[PDB]
Amino acid sequence: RPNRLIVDEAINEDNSVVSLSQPKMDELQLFRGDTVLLKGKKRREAVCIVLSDDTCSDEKIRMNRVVRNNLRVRLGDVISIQPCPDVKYGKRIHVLPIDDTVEGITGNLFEVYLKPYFLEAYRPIRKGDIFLVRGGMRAVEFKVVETDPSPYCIVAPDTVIHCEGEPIKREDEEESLNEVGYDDIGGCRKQLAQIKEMVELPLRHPALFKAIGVKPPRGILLYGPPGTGKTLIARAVANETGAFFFLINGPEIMSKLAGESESNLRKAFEEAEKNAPAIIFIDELDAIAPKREKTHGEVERRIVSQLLTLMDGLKQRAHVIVMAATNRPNSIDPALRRFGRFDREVDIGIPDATGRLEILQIHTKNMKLADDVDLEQVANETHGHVGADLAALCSEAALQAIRKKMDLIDLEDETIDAEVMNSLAVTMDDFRWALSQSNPSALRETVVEVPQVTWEDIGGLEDVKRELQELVQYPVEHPDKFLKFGMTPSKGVLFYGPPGCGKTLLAKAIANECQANFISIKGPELLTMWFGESEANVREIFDKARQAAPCVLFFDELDSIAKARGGNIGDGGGAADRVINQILTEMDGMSTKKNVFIIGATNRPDIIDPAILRPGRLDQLIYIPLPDEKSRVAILKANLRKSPVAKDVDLEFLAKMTNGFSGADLTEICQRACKLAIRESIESEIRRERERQDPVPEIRRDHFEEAMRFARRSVSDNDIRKYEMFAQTLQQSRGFGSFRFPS
Amino acid sequence: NGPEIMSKLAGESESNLRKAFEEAEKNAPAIIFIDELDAIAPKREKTHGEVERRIVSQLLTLMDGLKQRAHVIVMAATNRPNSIDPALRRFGRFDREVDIGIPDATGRLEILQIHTKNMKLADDVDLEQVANETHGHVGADLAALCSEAALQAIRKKMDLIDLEDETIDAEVMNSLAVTMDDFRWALSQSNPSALRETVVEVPQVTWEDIGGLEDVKRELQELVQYPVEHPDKFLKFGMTPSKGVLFYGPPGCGKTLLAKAIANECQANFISIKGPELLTMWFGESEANVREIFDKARQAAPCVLFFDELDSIAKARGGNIGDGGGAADRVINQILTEMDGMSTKKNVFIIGATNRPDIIDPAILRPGRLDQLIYIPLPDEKSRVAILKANLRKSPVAKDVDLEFLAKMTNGFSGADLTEICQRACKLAIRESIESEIRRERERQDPVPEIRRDHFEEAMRFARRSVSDNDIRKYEMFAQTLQQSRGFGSFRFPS
Ligand SMILES: CN1CCC(NC(=O)OCC#Cc2c(F)cc(OCc3nnc(S[C@H]4C=CCCC4)n3-c3cccnc3)cc2F)CC1
Ligand SMILES: CN1CCC(NC(=O)OCC#Cc2c(F)cc(OCc3nnc(S[C@H]4C=CCCC4)n3-c3cccnc3)cc2F)CC1
Ligand SMILES: Nc1ncnc2c1ncn2[C@@H]1O[C@H](COP(=O)(O)OP(=O)(O)O)[C@@H](O)[C@H]1O
Ligand SMILES: Nc1ncnc2c1ncn2[C@@H]1O[C@H](COP(=O)(O)OP(=O)(O)O)[C@@H](O)[C@H]1O
Ligand SMILES: Nc1ncnc2c1ncn2[C@@H]1O[C@H](COP(=O)(O)OP(=O)(O)O)[C@@H](O)[C@H]1O
Repeated sequence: RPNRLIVDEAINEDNSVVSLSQPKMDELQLFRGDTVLLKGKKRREAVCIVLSDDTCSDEKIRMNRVVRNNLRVRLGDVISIQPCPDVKYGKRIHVLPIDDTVEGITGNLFEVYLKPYFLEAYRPIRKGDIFLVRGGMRAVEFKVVETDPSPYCIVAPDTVIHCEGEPIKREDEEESLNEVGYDDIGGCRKQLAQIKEMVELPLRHPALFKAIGVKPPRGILLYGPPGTGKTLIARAVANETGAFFFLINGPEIMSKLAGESESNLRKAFEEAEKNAPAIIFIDELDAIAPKREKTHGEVERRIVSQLLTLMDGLKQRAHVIVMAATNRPNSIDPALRRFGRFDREVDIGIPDATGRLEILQIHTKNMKLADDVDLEQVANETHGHVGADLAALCSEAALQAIRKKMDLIDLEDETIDAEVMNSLAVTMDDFRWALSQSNPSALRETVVEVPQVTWEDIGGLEDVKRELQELVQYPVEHPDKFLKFGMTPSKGVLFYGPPGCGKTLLAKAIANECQANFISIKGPELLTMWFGESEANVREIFDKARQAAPCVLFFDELDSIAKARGGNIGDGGGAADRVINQILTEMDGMSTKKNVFIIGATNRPDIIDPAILRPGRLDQLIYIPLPDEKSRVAILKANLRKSPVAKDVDLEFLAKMTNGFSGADLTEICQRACKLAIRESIESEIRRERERQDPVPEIRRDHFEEAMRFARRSVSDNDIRKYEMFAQTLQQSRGFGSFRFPS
Repeated sequence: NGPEIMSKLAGESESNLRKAFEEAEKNAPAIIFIDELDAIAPKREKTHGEVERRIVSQLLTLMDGLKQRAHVIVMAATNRPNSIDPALRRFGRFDREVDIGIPDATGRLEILQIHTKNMKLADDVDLEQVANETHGHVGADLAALCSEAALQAIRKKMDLIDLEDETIDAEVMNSLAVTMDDFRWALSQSNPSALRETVVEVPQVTWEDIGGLEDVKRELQELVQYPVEHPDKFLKFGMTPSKGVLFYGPPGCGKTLLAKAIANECQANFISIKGPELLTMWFGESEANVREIFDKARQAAPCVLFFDELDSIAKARGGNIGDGGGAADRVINQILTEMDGMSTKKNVFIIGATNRPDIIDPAILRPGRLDQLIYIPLPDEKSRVAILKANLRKSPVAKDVDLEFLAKMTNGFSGADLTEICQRACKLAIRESIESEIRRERERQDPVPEIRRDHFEEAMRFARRSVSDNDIRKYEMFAQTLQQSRGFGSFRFPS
């Protein structure tokens, strides 16, 4: 039937709202705000309000867990839409707390949860349907029980809502909504999409491999630092097939004396498959099956080497998936990751500045987060916090709001009523304290990110941005033309230009335009590998890129080692280096990998191994010049955009003065102006406090006059001419001007 | 198959292993595959338990018992040979090792063609393109890829047919045209985490891709191909032909291409050890890795080793001072030590390429080692025409490009520089073609199907001679140092 679509992940946390592709709406005979009735796979029906997001395809309709398992429809299945509303808003509608969600809760939970969720929204309700409302640090779901016999009803002023109490819990047909799903993972939407695409076919349709000859993914190996959310992701995926997955987590297996483990492990495989498709999560495979190279007892060696043989047995059929988990892949015995034994590794990795924001929003979603929580600010403030840490933080703050409210309410247990738990407005002061307490001791390792900088933050460089758009973006949006001519485009760039001029910013902005996984390897990170004589770590770095593709590597200060030598003498690399040589060795390898882009930035382009400028390696050198007057205007505007500035600052003059400022120097002028602005503003707020014992709400033209006096050109003209000299060495003309193939 | 044997508690394995030998021979000739012998019989040097030592050392005694008769074969398997206890590879105990090795650019194409053979591979699958695209994919990965593509064609068709199992009919499975877009996605997903190690290959380059060098190709045909197709004449005179060459010549002039083409003409297993690969061994103070490299050649024969930038270490020293090798080096010295050993191996040919022939251990030019120095000169005008034609052969070029003039300009371009001119012409061609396809898209909101004489006019303006005349004369000076004449001109044994 054409009145059907496929359910997909929600765009918003609110329930009762369903997104439809705007082109699909009219053909579906639905309009901008109509009531979208829904008929699920089972003999189960519900209703929602229409919405639209242009990212939705005509195939997809977005429904979150509150609506999906209300139709008993797993994610990715067919939902039928049957619009036919009545005009009779519900009368005497009713609901109960017949659920385990209200364990220990006291007070009039009806007043705090149900009444605002109903009257503030005036949303459509249908009897028999479970609905989740979050607040008071609890997610409480109730099963409607009366709506009048109408197929749908909308709560309104004449809807005299009702409530009653009973002890009966949810039915077997109802999903345990207190446990995770797809919407409970925020930091790794890319890897989550990879995993769900990778295992939607075996698990949703295990027969769909049973019959055809393709061999399904028999083993997935999630990995990433502990607390990254690996077990969360596996549990979220398995909550579509949670018949027997849960009992089969295997971190305890390795620790039962001798064969008691080997027996247990067997049973773990034996019982997981016994009913429905099932996921067998080998939690902390790093411990059960470590590299045999570093074992000192045959009993543990036999444990690991009969993990493999129980793995191989599952190659016969598709309904079972062995989703392992580990801190890093090279800590496990390579006897795994064979064809059929954990064939597909997946790096969950630490969340980025926007992944942590999504994690914080996911965890806070049941807390009354107040009206001053700058989530975006803490998300950048909490760099390095791996996954579960943002979960601890979101509790450390919440508790900081309880322990500072539990003095007012002197109760000895939370038989304190839910209404005052709803009053726990967890202000940003509490989160400020919690961050000060929180420690990112899970890990802080080379971080792969989708940087949030964009062209509007790269003032000037009008030519270079075009020259990089036609270099990173043309070969990935018209590869037909690159095959038609056999070009083999350049998988490399070297930004040579004065330091502090916008090379790293350009690389981040490029990675952002393509929405690619930027991986910055700063100067100290390379120089440390050279110092420790541990150039082998480079093999790890590039490997991360090989896993993070589509990536944009970036070796900031790629000439760091050559500068830290002088480039003239040394037993070692002469002109070359340990780590630069390893970088060449790995660039040659990754020249195959079409997805990853490699960028380097050299503020000393003459002093650097010329072997890196060879074709295939960072071949396309791009000059990043000192900004000219107009580009200096652009840079000043870019840096002042994020700060309040009086409406009479003459920036076109502030650019004229800066005869040759690098971009960093103009940023430093902006920062000196800000510092002098807080000086002049603090020294008038404290003056006001003394008076009582917004002076200036913005920086002004006055403050720049003392901000500029601390200014430089961070590159002498003897360096500007050094880069011009390197350009003319690498501009490569030799009097072919006016050359023409004669007619 | 015996991968499970090592993991059954104590004697339960030792009994099982015996039964494995006992029952394999019971009917007809039978192969006994000791899967992952790396694990069952590791080097006893790195064991910490007597029971595992006894497992490995009663693998040997069950091996020996099979020397009595021929019908049973014990085909072991291992990641690498030196990880197994040398108690194996004795006479009669795994006497014959065989390196399957990673597939080459045409091996991977054959693997892909084998695995795709049941998939409706559509009409736009550039198998040859993915075969080069998928470098480093070891065997079964191309099998996973060939599934990742196929599934990418199912999961994008299973929306149309909303069935819950493949009781979907075979007819619409035949309609799963796995387009090259699906394989493009699958390659982006696929990871060659099996291994990426020094790759032995039969290169697909040939003479037609080596523009010019008409003299050098003959001089190498009579040097690598005469001693292997007329060895009667080399024994008849007792010549002991040269198992070595050093290509000294300006960098980026066609030395590695010549070596690959030579290996291809003989259909030999080329093994390139690039400059960074030697320089890495010298940095890590792990010259012992060279013993591995040459060993690969000893297993991959008929081979053509190739030490690109054989003077890499000397350049990375300056060749004047150092505690270390003075004029010599760690890794160059190890290379000499192994060249002396491999001078026995008749099948393998050893080639080196030096763009800095003066700064390199002269001990490597000794007879038996890379003795026959061959000069790889900068292309002359006709050879530049040849190089330009060779590089533009694979790309569409308008039928009015005046290549015999584009050669005249490039008074001293190396081969790499002319290839860079070709690549700049291509880059400006996509620029001018993309900027008219997007223009067409804006119009509706094949401009030029080929590069043209127009684009080379902006492609050439970014050109070099990558060697100054002070380097051309440096190589001429090294040649006259190694041309070795001293006025025996007109010398004649008088009648
Ligand atoms: C003249 N002689 C003739 C014969 C022979 N020539 C031939 O016949 O070969 C044909 C080809 C090709 C081709 C390509 F080489 C790259 C492509 O695009 C992939 C891509 N995907 N993402 C990226 S980067 C991007 C990913 C997003 C996040 C950041 C980075 N790239 C990409 C981009 C830039 C450079 N490299 C790869 C497509 C092709 F079709 C040799 C020369
Ligand atoms: C003047 N005093 C008199 C007495 C004494 N002299 C004497 O009596 O010795 C006689 C001899 C010989 C001989 C030989 F020395 C090499 C041969 O061919 C093997 C071969 N097979 N493949 C190759 S390379 C090719 C394999 C294909 C893939 C790539 C590489 N080669 C080969 C080719 C070039 C150089 N070396 C070996 C045959 C012979 F008969 C000492 C001097
Ligand atoms: N990417 C993420 N998105 C949402 N929650 C996360 C994420 N990563 C970690 N968490 C939080 O961490 C906890 C899961 O930790 P767990 O998976 O048990 O440890 P590990 O990740 O090491 O297996 C959950 O409470 C979850 O809310
Ligand atoms: N072109 C530019 N436009 C705007 N800001 C710039 C520009 N170039 C540099 N900056 C400023 O300099 C800093 C980044 O310097 P960076 O580009 O990393 O220098 P380098 O790459 O030479 O180390 C940022 O704070 C940014 O505000
Ligand atoms: N004689 C030649 N004929 C055709 N192409 C050549 C020639 N010499 C070099 N090239 C080009 O140069 C590249 C190979 O350079 P290479 O021979 O490896 O230089 P080097 O051996 O000095 O490193 C190829 O892209 C090839 O197109």
